[PDB]
Amino acid sequence: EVKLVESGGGLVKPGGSLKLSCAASGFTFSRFGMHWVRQTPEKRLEWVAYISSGSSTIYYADTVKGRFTISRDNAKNTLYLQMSSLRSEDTAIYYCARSGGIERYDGTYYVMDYWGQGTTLTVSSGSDIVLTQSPASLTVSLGQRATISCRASESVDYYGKSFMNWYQQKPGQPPKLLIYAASNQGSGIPARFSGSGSGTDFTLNIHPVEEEDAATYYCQQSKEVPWTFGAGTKLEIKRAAAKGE
Repeated sequence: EVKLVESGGGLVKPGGSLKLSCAASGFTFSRFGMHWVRQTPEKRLEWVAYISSGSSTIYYADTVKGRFTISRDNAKNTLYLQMSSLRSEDTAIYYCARSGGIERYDGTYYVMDYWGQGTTLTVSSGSDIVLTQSPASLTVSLGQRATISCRASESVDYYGKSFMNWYQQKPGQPPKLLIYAASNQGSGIPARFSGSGSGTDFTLNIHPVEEEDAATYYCQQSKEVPWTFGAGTKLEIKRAAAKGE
């Protein structure tokens, strides 16, 4: 089984610098591209940086360009993120995620599949594709239907395939992939989760809901750099009245 362990976070002063590390195990690290993604105290997910297996292709988010540097050491199975000129907007939990390919009859589809537990950073005193997700929260009775919607600012279709993915996150855990390519079931993901849509409009349906489905749900597009996420929907489960004879 694949495992990623991040380290190096802490509380730091504005203007300073820091280096984060991630130790990988359970897979051949040198064959895979890798990402860093952060999550703010308000629970917004923001992609930060990507590095290819041979350190030859590298991408950064606009808000971190010039201040952050991603690197890797394939012999020691470790990924790094160095940060300088730190400011308030950088306070977040930082996660490392693997870029894993799902082989299919029409191509290999790359998605953020396994994520680590994260490491926390706190800074002390002193034409992207936008995804519009709704509702902000909802409460559903056991066995009934949850429905969540996404509108993208431009099409996420690329010759008949839609690059829309859905994630589930429970408190204390990283996000988990549920649905890829708009409507394809992840491995081992139960049939009660289903996704649909195309072009700019997408939906996630959960039915019949179960007690363990209380969580926050996020859409994400992987058609163009930067990878972007919707704002998140918090689902709660309502107790139903007991039935008599």
